[PDB]
Amino acid sequence: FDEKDDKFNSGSEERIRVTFERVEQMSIQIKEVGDRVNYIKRSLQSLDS
Amino acid sequence: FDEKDDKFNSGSEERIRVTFERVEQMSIQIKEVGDRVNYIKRSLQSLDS
Repeated sequence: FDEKDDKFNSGSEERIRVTFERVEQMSIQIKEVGDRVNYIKRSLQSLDS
Repeated sequence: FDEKDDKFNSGSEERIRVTFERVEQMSIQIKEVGDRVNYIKRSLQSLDS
């Protein structure tokens, strides 16, 4: 059962699948941070005086 | 027609394709945020006094 994860993990089709699920969630997080960077640049950096 | 998206989605060639389109627009967003982080570090953090 340990060696059974030579196929189900560490295959081409699973590593493509997990990065597809990692990048999909990841792009959402950058879009949130990229809107949060634009929020900090708008609110805080204009109000530095 | 639901099971028809076992092939067109969830194939190796489509999951590679979408991450290719996700990472391409993703790197643009990091380049924008990475220039926006350098902009906040330049303008705001030097003007903290």
